[PDB]
Amino acid sequence: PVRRLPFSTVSKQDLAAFERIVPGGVVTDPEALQAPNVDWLRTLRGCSKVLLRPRTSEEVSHILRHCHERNLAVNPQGGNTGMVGGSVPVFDEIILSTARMNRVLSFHSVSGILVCQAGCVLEELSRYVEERDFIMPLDLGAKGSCHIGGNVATNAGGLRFLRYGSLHGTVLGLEVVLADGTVLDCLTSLRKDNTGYDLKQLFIGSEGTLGIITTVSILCPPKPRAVNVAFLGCPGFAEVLQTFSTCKGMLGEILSAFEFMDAVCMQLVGRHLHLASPVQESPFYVLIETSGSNAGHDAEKLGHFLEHALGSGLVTDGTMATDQRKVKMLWALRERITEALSRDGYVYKYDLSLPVERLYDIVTDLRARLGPHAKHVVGYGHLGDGNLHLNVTAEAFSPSLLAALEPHVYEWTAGQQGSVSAEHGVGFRKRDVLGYSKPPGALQLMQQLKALLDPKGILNPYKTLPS
Amino acid sequence: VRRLPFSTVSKQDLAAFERIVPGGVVTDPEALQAPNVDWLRTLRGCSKVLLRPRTSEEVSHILRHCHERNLAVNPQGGNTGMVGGSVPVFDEIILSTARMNRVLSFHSVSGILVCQAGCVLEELSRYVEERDFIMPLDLGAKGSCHIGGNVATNAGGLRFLRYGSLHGTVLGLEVVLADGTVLDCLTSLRKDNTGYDLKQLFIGSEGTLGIITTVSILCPPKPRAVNVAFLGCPGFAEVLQTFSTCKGMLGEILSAFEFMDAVCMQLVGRHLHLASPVQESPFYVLIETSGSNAGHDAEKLGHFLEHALGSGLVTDGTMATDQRKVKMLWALRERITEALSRDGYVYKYDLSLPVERLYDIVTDLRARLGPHAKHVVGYGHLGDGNLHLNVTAEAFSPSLLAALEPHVYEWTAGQQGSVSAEHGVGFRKRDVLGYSKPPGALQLMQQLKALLDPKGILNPYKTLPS
Ligand SMILES: Cc1cc2nc3c(=O)[nH]c(=O)nc-3n(C[C@H](O)[C@H](O)[C@H](O)COP(=O)(O)OP(=O)(O)OC[C@H]3O[C@@H](n4cnc5c(N)ncnc54)[C@H](O)[C@@H]3O)c2cc1C
Ligand SMILES: Cc1cc2nc3c(=O)[nH]c(=O)nc-3n(C[C@H](O)[C@H](O)[C@H](O)COP(=O)(O)OP(=O)(O)OC[C@H]3O[C@@H](n4cnc5c(N)ncnc54)[C@H](O)[C@@H]3O)c2cc1C
Ligand SMILES: O=C(O)CC[C@@H](O)C(=O)O
Ligand SMILES: O=C(O)CC[C@@H](O)C(=O)O
Ligand SMILES: [Zn+2]
Ligand SMILES: [Zn+2]
Repeated sequence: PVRRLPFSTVSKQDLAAFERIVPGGVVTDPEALQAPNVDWLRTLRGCSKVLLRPRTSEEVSHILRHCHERNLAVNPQGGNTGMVGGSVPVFDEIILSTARMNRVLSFHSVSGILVCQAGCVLEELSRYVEERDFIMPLDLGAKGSCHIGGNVATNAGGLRFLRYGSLHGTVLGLEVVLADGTVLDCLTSLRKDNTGYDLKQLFIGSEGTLGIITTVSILCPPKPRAVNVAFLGCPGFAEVLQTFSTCKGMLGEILSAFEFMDAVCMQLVGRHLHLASPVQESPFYVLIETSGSNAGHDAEKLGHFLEHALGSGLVTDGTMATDQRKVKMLWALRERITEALSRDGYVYKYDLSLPVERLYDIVTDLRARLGPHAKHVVGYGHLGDGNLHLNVTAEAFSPSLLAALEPHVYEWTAGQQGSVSAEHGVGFRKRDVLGYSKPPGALQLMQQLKALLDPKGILNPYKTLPS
Repeated sequence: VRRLPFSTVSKQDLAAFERIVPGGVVTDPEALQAPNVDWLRTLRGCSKVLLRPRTSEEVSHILRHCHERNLAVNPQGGNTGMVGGSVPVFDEIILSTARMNRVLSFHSVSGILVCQAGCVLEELSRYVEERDFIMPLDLGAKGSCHIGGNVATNAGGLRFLRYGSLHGTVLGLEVVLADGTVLDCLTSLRKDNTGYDLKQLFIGSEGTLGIITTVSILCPPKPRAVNVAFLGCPGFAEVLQTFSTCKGMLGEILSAFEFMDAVCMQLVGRHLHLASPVQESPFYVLIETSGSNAGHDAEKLGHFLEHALGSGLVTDGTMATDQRKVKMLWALRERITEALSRDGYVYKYDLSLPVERLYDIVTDLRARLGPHAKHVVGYGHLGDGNLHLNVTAEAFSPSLLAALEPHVYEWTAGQQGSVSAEHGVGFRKRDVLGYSKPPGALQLMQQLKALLDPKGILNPYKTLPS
C-alpha cells in the first residue's frame, strides 16, 4: 500500500497550542472523529486524532504556522462530499474543517458580487442570494452539504455549468492561507483586473494541496424571471444527441441545463427513493431547463422545440413544468441518481469527459464485458458538457470486477483523448491515473508548483499529484 | 531603466538562428524600425534581430539556444498592446508569431477551435463565422492583434459582458518555456479536472512565463440576430439607470453595453470624419443584443426602447440590424482610441471602479486640470465596471503628468479598484501594481517568474515590479 511520510505526530503540547489558537475549536474525542475520518462513499477511512474548526482566517494562518514549524500534516475538509478520497486523511493528518467559517462578508446588490467565507454551504448561499434576486453560478446535488471553499478547491462543475461556465471564470477573488501560514490576499472583488498574474487560478482545482482557501469572491448571475423544466423520454442515444442539437438550435441562449439518464437510473431512483416516472418508459430520459427574462418568449421557444422534437420522433413522451414544486420533483429524478446508486450496493464510480457523440458507448460495452458480476451498470450526466457519470453497482466489492473495469475504462477514455476526471478531480483515488489525460511535462510542472508552495508537503499529502 | 547583464547576439548566433528558422531571420535595420516601436509610438527599442518562426519546434529550438547563450527574448504578436510590453527596451531579440498563422482544427459540433498563436483575431472571426460560430472575444484591434497576444494579455473587449474571460473560454494551450521545454496543455475538452489548471498561469502572463504557440478555445455559436441600439442620454445617472433597465428588460440576450461622453463623439467626428447618427447628448450608450429568435429579440428591444424613451432615460435613439449599419454604430465606439491618438499626446488609464462612480474621476480631473489639458474623456465597458480614462494635450507636459500621477492611481486605490483592468501591466505599469495588489501577491508572482524563467530571458523589464 501507501507508506506514511515522515511527518511528526500530534503531542499534548500541540493540542494546547491549538486550544490557544482556536478556543473551543479542538475536537479530540475518538468517537467524534469517526464521521470526519470517513469519506462520502464510505470506502476510505483515516486515523486522524484531532479535528480543528477555526472561525477566522487568522486562526487558519496560526494553525498552519504551528503545523509548519512542527512538520504536522494537515487535511483540509469542507462538506466532505468529495468523491475521490481527497477529503479524509490517509493516516493521521490533522483535519482542518471550515464548518465554522460560515459567514457572509458582503453582497453588492448591483454588481451581484458575493464575498463569503469558504465554509458557507452552497444551498444556504443560494437561499441568501435568491432572497436578493440573484443566484449562485453553480449548483450540484451536494448543495445541502458542500462548502463553497470545497467547490472552488475541486473546481466543481454541476448542473448549470452549460449556462454560467467554470469557477475559473466566475470566481473573482480568493483569500488563501499557504502551508507556512502566509495569508495570500487575492480577494479582488472586481469584475476585471489585469494587474499581474492571476494567482487565484492556481488554487481553483488544486484540492487543498497548494493552500487553504479561506475567503471567496464570486460573481452571482441575476435570478431569472422565468424558469422552465421539460422531462422527455428518448428511444435511443442517437435521438438524445439529436434532441440536444435541436435543443441548442431552437432554445439557444435561454438553455440553462441539459442532463441525460438511462432507463436503469430511472428504475433505481424509483426502487430506492420511490420516485415515480412522469413520462412513458423509455431507454433514455432527458431533463432540460431554461432560464430567461420573458416568460412568454421562453414558452414560445419551448413550445416550438417540443412540437419539432415530437414531430420528427426524437422524443416519444414529454412533460413540462413551471410550478416550483413540480420543477423540483422533476429535478429530483436526476439529482438523486447518485444516492440511489449508493443505496444499491458497492459503487464503482467513473467521471469522464468524452466526445458527446460517443458518450454512452462505454456503458453498453461494460454491460457486455461484465456479466452477472455487475449488479447494475448505468450512464448519466452532463451531456451538454460532454461529461459522463459511469457507475457500476454490485453486491460487494470484488477484485475481479475492479480488474475488469481498470485499466480498461481509462484506456478507452485515453483512446478517445478524454479526461479520466472531468469534474470530481483527482484526490487519493485517481492520483496514479493522470497519465491517461496529462503528459509527463505538465505533471512535472505541477510537482514543481507543489514544491514551491508547500516544500514540506504538509498540505494534503498522498494527493493529488502522481507518486 | 538599466540594461540587465544579458549576452549580445554574435555572428554565430545569427548562423544558429538561420539554421533553426531558415528564411525567418530579419536583420535589416530599416525593416526592424516598425517592430521596435509600440502601437502608441511612445516606446522604441534597439533590437537588431527579428525572428519569425513557423512552427512550435522552431520556437523551442530558438529558446533552447537563447537559454544556452543567455540572450533576452521579446515575444511579439500584432503589436497593438498599450503598456509597452510588446517592444524591446534595449536589444532583446524580437520573436514574432507573424508566420504562425495556421488553423489546425475546428470541430463543427463542439465549436472548439485549435489554431496557432499568431492567427489574427479578425481572420479567425471570419473563419468561424463562415462555419456559424463566433469568437468569444472581440476588440478594436481585431484587424492586427494575434490570438496569442490576446491570451497572453487576458484581453477583455466588447463581448466580455456576454461570454466572459479567456480564463473561462480558453480550453488549452501549447506553451514553449524559457529553456525550450514544450508544455502541452492543449486539451480540447470542455471539462478536465485532472490536476492543476497550468494553462491559467499563462493567461495574462504577458510573455514573462512562456511563449504561447498553440491555442484551443471554445467558440460560441453565431447568433441568428444581432441588434445594436445607439442611444443618447442626458447624464450619467440616466446612463446607469438605462443599464439597470437594460438588464431587467433584455436580460440573457444582452451581448454588449458600452458608453462614451460628448467629447468622445466630437473627437471621433473631427479626426475620423464619422458623423453622429443621434442628437448631440452629454452621454451615448451602445447596446448590443445577440439571440436565436430574431422576433423575440426585436420585441424585447421594442418594449425596452418604449420604456426608456418614455421614462426620460434616453432622449433620442437609433437601432440597427443591417450588418453595415451595425458596423457603423460599432465604429463610433471602437475607433475612439484612434481619434484620441490623433488629438495629440495621450495619457491613458484603464481602471476598474464601482459602476455607480465610474465617471466621477472624469469630472474630478476636469476640475483639477481645467485649461491645462486639451481634453478629458471617459468611455468604455460600463457593464463590466471598466473605465477608459484619457487625457489629451497638444504636447506632453511633465506638469500634466505630475497632476495626473499618482493622483489617478491613488483615487482608484481609494475605490479598491484596478489600475489596469484589461490592458495589463507591461513596461509602463510595472511599479504601480501596489495600488491594486498587496506585497505578498507580488512576491509570489516573482517566485513563479523565478521558477519558470530563472535566467529572466523572457520579456525582461516586465511585467513585475523592479
Ligand atoms: C450527491 C452529490 C452530487 C455531486 N454533484 C457534483 C456535480 O454535479 N459536480 C461536481 O463537480 N461535483 C459533484 N459532487 C462532488 C463534489 O466534488 C463535491 O460535492 C463538492 O464540490 C466538494 O465540496 P466539499 O466541501 O464537500 O469538499 P470536500 O469533500 O470536503 O473536500 C474536497 C477536496 O478539496 C479540499 N478542500 C476542501 N475545502 C477546502 C478549502 N477550503 N481550501 C482548500 N482545499 C479544500 C479537500 O482537502 C479535498 O481534497 C457531488 C457529490 C455528491 C455527494
Ligand atoms: C484600437 C485598439 C483597441 C483595443 N481594444 C481593446 C479592448 O477592448 N480590450 C482589451 O483588453 N485590449 C484592447 N486593446 C489592447 C490589447 O491589449 C491588444 O490589442 C490585444 O490584447 C492583443 O495585442 P497584440 O496581439 O497586439 O499583442 P502585442 O501588443 O504584440 O503584445 C502584448 C503583450 O503580450 C505579449 N505577447 C504577445 N504575443 C505573445 C505570445 N504569443 N506569447 C506570449 N506573450 C505574447 C507581448 O510580449 C506583450 O507584453 C486595444 C488596442 C487597440 C490599438
Ligand atoms: O456519482 C456520480 O458519479 C456523479 C455525481 C455528480 O457528479 C452528479 O452530477 O450527479
Ligand atoms: O485606449 C483606451 O483608453 C481604451 C482602448 C480599448 O480598450 C477600447 O475599448 O477602446
Ligand atoms: Zn456531475
Ligand atoms: Zn477596452
